[PDB]
Amino acid sequence: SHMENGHLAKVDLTKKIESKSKYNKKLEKYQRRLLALQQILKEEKIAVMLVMEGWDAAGKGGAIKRVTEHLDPRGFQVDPIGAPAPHEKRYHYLQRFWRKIPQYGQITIFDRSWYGRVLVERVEGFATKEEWMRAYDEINDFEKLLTDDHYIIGKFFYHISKEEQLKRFKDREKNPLKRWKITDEDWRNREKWDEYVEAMEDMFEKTSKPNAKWHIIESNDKLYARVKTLKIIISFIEDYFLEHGIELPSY
Amino acid sequence: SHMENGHLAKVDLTKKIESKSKYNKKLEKYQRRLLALQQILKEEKIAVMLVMEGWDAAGKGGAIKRVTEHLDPRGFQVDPIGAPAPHEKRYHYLQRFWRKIPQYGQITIFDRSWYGRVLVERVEGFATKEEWMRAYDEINDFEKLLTDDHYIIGKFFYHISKEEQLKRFKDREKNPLKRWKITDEDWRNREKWDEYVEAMEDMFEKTSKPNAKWHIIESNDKLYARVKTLKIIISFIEDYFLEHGIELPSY
Amino acid sequence: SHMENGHLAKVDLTKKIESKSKYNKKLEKYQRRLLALQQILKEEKIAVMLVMEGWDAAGKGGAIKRVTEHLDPRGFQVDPIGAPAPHEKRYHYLQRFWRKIPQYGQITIFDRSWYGRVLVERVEGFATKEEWMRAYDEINDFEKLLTDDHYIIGKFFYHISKEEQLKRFKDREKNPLKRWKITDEDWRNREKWDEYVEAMEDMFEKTSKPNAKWHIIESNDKLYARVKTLKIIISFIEDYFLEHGIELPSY
Amino acid sequence: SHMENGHLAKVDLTKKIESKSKYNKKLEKYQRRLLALQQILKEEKIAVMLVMEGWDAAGKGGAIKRVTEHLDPRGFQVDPIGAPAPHEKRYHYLQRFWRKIPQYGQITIFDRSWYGRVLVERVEGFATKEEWMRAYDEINDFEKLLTDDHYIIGKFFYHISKEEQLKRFKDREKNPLKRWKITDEDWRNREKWDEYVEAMEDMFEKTSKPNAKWHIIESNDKLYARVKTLKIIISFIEDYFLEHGIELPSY
Repeated sequence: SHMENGHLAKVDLTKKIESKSKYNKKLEKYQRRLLALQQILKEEKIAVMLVMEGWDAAGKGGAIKRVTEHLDPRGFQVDPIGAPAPHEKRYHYLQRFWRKIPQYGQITIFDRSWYGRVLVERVEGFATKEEWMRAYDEINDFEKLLTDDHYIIGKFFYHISKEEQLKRFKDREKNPLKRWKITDEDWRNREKWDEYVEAMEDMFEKTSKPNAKWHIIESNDKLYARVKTLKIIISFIEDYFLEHGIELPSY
Repeated sequence: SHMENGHLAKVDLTKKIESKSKYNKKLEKYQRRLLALQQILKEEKIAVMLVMEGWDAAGKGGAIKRVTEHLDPRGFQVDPIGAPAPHEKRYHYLQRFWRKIPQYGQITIFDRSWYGRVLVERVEGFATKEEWMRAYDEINDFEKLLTDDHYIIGKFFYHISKEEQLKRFKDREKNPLKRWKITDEDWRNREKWDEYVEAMEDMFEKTSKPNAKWHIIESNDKLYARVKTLKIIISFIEDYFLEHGIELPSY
Repeated sequence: SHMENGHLAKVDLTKKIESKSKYNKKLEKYQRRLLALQQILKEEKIAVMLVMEGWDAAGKGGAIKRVTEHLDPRGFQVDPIGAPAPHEKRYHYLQRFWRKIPQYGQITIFDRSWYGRVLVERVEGFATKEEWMRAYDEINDFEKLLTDDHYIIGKFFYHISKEEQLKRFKDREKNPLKRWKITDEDWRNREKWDEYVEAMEDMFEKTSKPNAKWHIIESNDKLYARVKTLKIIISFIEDYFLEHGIELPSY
Repeated sequence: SHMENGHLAKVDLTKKIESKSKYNKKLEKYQRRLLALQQILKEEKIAVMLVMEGWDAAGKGGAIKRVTEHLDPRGFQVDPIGAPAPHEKRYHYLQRFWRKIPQYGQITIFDRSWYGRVLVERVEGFATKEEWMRAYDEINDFEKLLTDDHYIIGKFFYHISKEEQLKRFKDREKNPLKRWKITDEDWRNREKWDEYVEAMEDMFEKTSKPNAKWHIIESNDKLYARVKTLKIIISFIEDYFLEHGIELPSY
């Protein structure tokens, strides 16, 4: 099929970090670096937008936590994106995202995003064929608007196996503290798994751009995922500084 | 030159309505019609955006007043657009407009607009060459986003002669009630008149689209201007209703 | 009764301005003065809040129009207050007013106000006995907060006879342009007229304060009403300037 | 002195939890309970406001983290309060807090608060004598407004010794990840320590009310502090449910 040579099928899900302590050392290393870059970001009038998509339970929440753990909370916002509330449905679909875009020197992090227009909204049919079919180009224009200006955009997709999802779904059910986090909605979405793959493959084809790359994170192991998120970010910020003459902190 | 066969040079500035009373009758006729359409707008989940550009003193303020005089104030907002305030300069240039776009069933009216990016911002150099050169396509995308959805957009440009501007500038100075309304800024802008023409011609070429037409209103006579504004609006709303199956009120 | 020696019963409804032209001269005189004070307001970090209450059709809308006709629209906002929308009902009742209070140097004008908590909300029972009974002191605290700071507050009540209301209700029905403006709600409220009087008398007793006076405007004649509104405003602004050392423009 | 029999001098700073594991068990116990109450909160149209004040480094940040760790992020906001930004200084001092108050069913958490008007603003003289002297009663009115409605308010003050502060200040300096978190401002404020005590004692006297109690948390040991925060919250929520007939989850 096309799903046999698709992006998600080609992903090596064996990736991992075996030692918990060598994880902690790498995290703290990358956390230090990211904080140093946050100071240069604040001064230099550059805004960062991070988009995080993926399967339910795939560890977007976990990754964001590690990205922001030791950042200054005054310099970042985390925006968790669900279904449009009734007040948002009265405006064009992008209006609610435009209100959340960071000011210069600031980071906004999207737990889900506008990409819902071509995922959940497509598969559940909340958006018509015409709406989701034109939306890829709308989303690209939106990204380019900001990147042609002084925004940096990074997009991450956390990929896990269907079997790993089930293991995590079961653990969220057994733990009382995590029992919110798993709902009938979560199970419904796993049932549509293969429709989602089709939709996610189209998204990687249509909306992976030089100014706004999709990064597919192998996420069966949370440790690898979290550390690779930090690594990719640090890298695309440094690349941006080097390109535009800004001076890096200890590189 | 190109300004000899430009849009603004071809405009017939002699247009007028001689009788004040035949003006009042036409206004009230079109005002009644527009109110009737406002009820259909509210119910039907359609949003209208009006953009008004033009020379200082050209009568945008006057036109808006006649458009909204007998409308329900709960169903429209008038947004007067000046230079970005310090808080707006911290975000991408379109963010402040996205916050002002109408909800469905509502009208927003822009006294100036995003088009400032390719007019004042160009001539005074607040926007670089790259910024204003790419902005025409950005503005077009923005308009099409909304028109591909459920927004109707109408753009009006109020054109007067340089001599008529001077007459109005002088009257605003003599009348104490109108003395705000004329500033050093106004005089500065008249000095750059021919740069503005060049910039306005480019705008009419680049951003006049089937879904979002520029309408050049002959405005040496305020009466004609005001009545032609109402006429054009009524028309493009009715056209939208006819196209999308909605039923008109007494047409 | 108490309504025989009430505030509204004592009001002389014969007040009028006989000559339309002597009205126009007085209006323009007071409009010039108010604009001059608006410049001193902007510079001096003082905010003005105007509250307008009254019967339906009593001319609040008309008065506001004359107050703002020749003011700079960048220095004032007019906020028309209806029943709380669903999104506002999720917060405490004053939260929606706190969002509308003017910044320093600016004027906000309330077409209705928080006073709805002790009028419509009382008579229609949208607010319990406890809620509206404690609300007078809450509203007083709110006013004093702002007046103890750098806000000036003026409150106006437009009083007309029951017979004058009916005449205006009939005219709004016959004129197509004014037919919005009269609804079943308007008729329902006239039926509760005497409950409203009781509620309005309590409000004048409980919430008329030195820092925030109620001004009962005789409004059977729109002309007198409009001109007396401007006169009272000009006066309480000038008084504020004199009290706090600010220098007036041509007094 | 008065500071010898003051609230903060009477506090027993020896309080602690010796075992890290018996801490983890208690935290998870109270975290489970709080989540269960969060579901009843959402359904029942009750809003919670938590205020957290205290010395720099006293563990407000730590406490909030434990309070919210296993809560649904869609049902709470954490608002970190610094000095007013230029845009906030254009409005009355409480306006920025009114924008942050939770909707019904939601929790807002203030890392600092309006109480800055009678602490930092007093000692550094950003607020005049008249301003901070009247502010205690203003703050009380504000709290009572919300408590007379359907808001629950809990206020926490995290108290540590001057010597413990120094130890933490030194640790924040040595750790690169925590080096933001300690600034010249932090050192300046420790120099004014005794002025702060005077100001905090006045605040506990003037603004500790039955509907809005101050809870002085012994915080030399972070573990005790965090667990006592959860305990107090769970308790004042349960008390509110019992008082108003709502049924508790497993009590």
